Amino acid sequence: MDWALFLTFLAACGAPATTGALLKPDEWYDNLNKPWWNPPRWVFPLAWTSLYFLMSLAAMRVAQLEGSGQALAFYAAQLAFNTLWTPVFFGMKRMATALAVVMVMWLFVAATMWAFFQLDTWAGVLFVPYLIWATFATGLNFEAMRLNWNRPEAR
Amino acid sequence: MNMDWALFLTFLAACGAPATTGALLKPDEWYDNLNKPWWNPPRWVFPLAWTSLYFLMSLAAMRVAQLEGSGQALAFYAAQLAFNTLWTPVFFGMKRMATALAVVMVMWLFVAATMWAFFQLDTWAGVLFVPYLIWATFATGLNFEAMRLNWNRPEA
Amino acid sequence: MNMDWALFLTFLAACGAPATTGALLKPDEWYDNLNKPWWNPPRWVFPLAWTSLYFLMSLAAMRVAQLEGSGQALAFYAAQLAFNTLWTPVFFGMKRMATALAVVMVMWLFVAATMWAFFQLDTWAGVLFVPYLIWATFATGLNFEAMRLNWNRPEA
Amino acid sequence: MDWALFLTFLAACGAPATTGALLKPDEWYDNLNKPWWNPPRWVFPLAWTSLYFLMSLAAMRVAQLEGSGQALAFYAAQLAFNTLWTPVFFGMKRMATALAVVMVMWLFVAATMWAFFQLDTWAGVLFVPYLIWATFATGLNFEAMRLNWNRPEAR
Ligand SMILES: CCCCCCCC/C=C/CCCCCCCC(=O)OC[C@H](O)CO
Ligand SMILES: CCCCCCCC/C=C/CCCCCCCC(=O)OC[C@H](O)CO
Ligand SMILES: CCCCCCCC/C=C/CCCCCCCC(=O)OC[C@H](O)CO
Ligand SMILES: CCCCCCCC/C=C/CCCCCCCC(=O)OC[C@H](O)CO
Ligand SMILES: CCCCCCCC/C=C/CCCCCCCC(=O)OC[C@H](O)CO
Ligand SMILES: CCCCCCCC/C=C/CCCCCCCC(=O)OC[C@H](O)CO
Ligand SMILES: CCCCCCCC/C=C\CCCCCCCC(=O)OC[C@H](O)CO
Ligand SMILES: CCCCCCCC/C=C\CCCCCCCC(=O)OC[C@H](O)CO
Ligand SMILES: CCCCCCCC/C=C\CCCCCCCC(=O)OC[C@H](O)CO
Ligand SMILES: CCCCCCCC/C=C\CCCCCCCC(=O)OC[C@H](O)CO
Repeated sequence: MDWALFLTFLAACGAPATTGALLKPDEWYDNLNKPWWNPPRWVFPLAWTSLYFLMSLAAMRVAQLEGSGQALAFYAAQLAFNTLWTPVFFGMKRMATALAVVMVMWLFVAATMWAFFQLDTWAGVLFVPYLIWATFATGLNFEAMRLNWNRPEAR
Repeated sequence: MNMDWALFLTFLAACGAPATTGALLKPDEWYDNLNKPWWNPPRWVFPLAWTSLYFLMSLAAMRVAQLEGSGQALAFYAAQLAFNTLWTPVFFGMKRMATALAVVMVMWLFVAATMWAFFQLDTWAGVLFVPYLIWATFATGLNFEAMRLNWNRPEA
Repeated sequence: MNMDWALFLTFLAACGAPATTGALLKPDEWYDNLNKPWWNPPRWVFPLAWTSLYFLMSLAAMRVAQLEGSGQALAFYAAQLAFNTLWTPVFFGMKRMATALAVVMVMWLFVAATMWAFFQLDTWAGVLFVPYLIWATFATGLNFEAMRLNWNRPEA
Repeated sequence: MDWALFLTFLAACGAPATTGALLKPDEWYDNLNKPWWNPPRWVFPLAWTSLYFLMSLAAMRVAQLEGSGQALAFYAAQLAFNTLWTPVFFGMKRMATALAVVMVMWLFVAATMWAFFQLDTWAGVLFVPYLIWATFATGLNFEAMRLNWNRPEAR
């Protein structure tokens, strides 16, 4: 357990965490037609805070191993597109563009998890709930568009 | 040390996230009414600079990712790119100039940290980041001047 | 290592310059209309904190000034005290919040530099500066919140 | 010549240099009754910039010698009161208070110069024009008060 590595990766998640703190959910979001499986509002901040620590802990393990350059490249890509999604969806209200963002993020989270598994099982296991949540996030962006197609922001 | 296209294209794909933040910007009536300093470049200069910096920053990361002990450097690199993606929505989207100044300063320190850690592992990877740190210092100054030369309403 | 009163009284006399900046302040209608954060202390707390910090900072400098190789540390110390004297006229006098934030950040880095250089020469001199760095971090945050929670007119 | 030392001391003079840049001379200042020996406006920014480099160069020499703690203490005191004067005189228009500030500064500049002479002649020589300028500055504050006593700001 490298504390210098871990605190850097967790500080890196201060950028996506900042997007949530400055763009909390708004009536626009609560006026949208949600699917039947939409969870209560408290689920989302708890999930992201859990993932920030898990992904940071996983990256710290990988960053100590030889040949981890590709994995950390995948890790930098997923986190960037992670930071990108919330301002595109909540801030700009561009749902169709946000769907492309979250889908690219999903591919990079899946890539990071696979690359983590090739070097360390536990780092891969820690990313498994991240890929599950990303599938959830992709589904919500798709449903937000498909059940609200009558708005210009959805297309 | 090879030109690694799998590494290079991943870091370059990573720079698609901040590039989209710029691409989704409309010519703003609020931005062009702001009192800018005399050394503020025209708006078209910024996308040209960022595309060059994306490649320099991508090539530098590609070199470092092939060397042993690069974990800390790439950690600084992931943080630098994350806060880079954060600035443009905070400044242009939310119009929070004071918050955007704090973001760009966090970005600057992580750019400086990445460059220092890169120099410890590879001189050329460090050299490639020098124009990134120069532009980041320049970018911080513009956020500072934009705030003090204009009216600022209380942030949300 | 002695209690050196010639050294101690000089550093304490030096802290008379920032202390006068506080002493020459009138209860301001502009300052008390500003939207402050919930953790902003009442106005009377600040002169009490500064007087304690002046003595801690003076005693720490007095210890360092007796040791060999302290030139760099005392250089950081002179810079820290100079920018400390600068902040209060920039914030309260000129009402330049954005400029005052840059000043207090320069002060913070020189406080952090002095504490690091003090630790390299004397542990207790470094320990005495820890509450100074904590207060400086706190002071930076208030300047940041004062700016983003209020209206800011363009600076002169 | 220690470049790390010299650049720190010169950066320290960025605080008093900032007071001048943010509080340039104003019509209030040009309406005051000045003595006959008042120099043109260009003399003052040139003098202070010259003194900033000279005092920084002098302090760097002293900071390399053993037993310089007292001198650098005097140096920190003069620079603090140097930073204090311009906001009290120009900013607050408190001429009487500013006279006490500049007089305390004068005593600390004289003390720094004497302490510099005890350790290194050249550091003392570099401070000699600083003490001359401080005497000039004290005289201007006194004359500003004595030839403008009919204003509340002068008393
Ligand atoms: C929104 C779209 C939804 C699409 C539907 C979901 C698709 C899930 C596929 C995941 C890729 C699985 C990759 C994980 C394979 C890595 C395992 C591996 O080969 O590594 C060796 C072993 O782990 C050494 O420990
Ligand atoms: C290599 C990159 C891989 C990732 C790139 C992925 C790009 C996907 C873009 C989708 C834009 C929106 C198109 C899909 C819109 C479906 C929602 C919808 O239109 O709702 C259906 C209907 O309108 C309601 O009845
Ligand atoms: C409007 C302002 C526009 C201009 C903005 C001002 C630019 C200031 C930034 C300079 C960064 C240069 C950093 C150079 C330091 C790196 C050198 C180095 O440390 O090399 C290490 C060595 O090679 C192996 O350890
Ligand atoms: C509203 C906010 C109020 C609170 C503000 C947040 C406080 C953060 C500052 C911490 C400074 C502590 C610095 C401690 C580091 C010094 C320890 C050290 O380096 O010791 C060296 C060693 O003893 C010999 O080399
Ligand atoms: C506004 C008030 C105006 C008042 C009128 C002006 C008074 C000038 C007195 C200066 C003190 C002189 C102190 C300098 C003496 C230091 C010399 C010394 O003893 O050091 C030994 C020698 O220099 C080893 O090199
Ligand atoms: C240890 C500390 C040593 C330094 C402490 C020094 C304190 C000096 C204070 C002076 C305040 C003003 C008093 C002098 C005012 C003279 C100007 C004046 O009054 O003008 C004369 C007359 O009014 C016009 O005709
Ligand atoms: C603000 C904008 C300022 C920046 C504008 C820059 C424009 C591009 C200029 C020169 C290209 C230099 C590219 C350098 C390529 C280095 C990559 C490389 O050489 O790859 C190493 C590989 O291992 C082989 O051995
Ligand atoms: C915004 C538009 C740009 C973003 C759109 C998404 C772009 C992502 C596509 C490709 C990334 C690079 C893919 C190359 C990774 C393959 C490497 C790999 O999987 O194996 C590693 C090993 O080192 C091999 O030799
Ligand atoms: C924000 C406010 C927080 C700070 C509030 C502090 C209040 C004072 C508390 C304790 C006094 C500690 C004084 C420590 C004295 C150390 C000086 C000393 O011991 O001198 C060394 C000499 O060499 C002998 O050997
Ligand atoms: C704002 C109110 C406060 C400011 C008002 C001005 C205060 C300056 C007075 C005394 C400083 C300390 C004087 C003690 C210096 C004597 C030491 C000395 O000259 O000799 C050095 C040697 O180390 C000895 O043993």
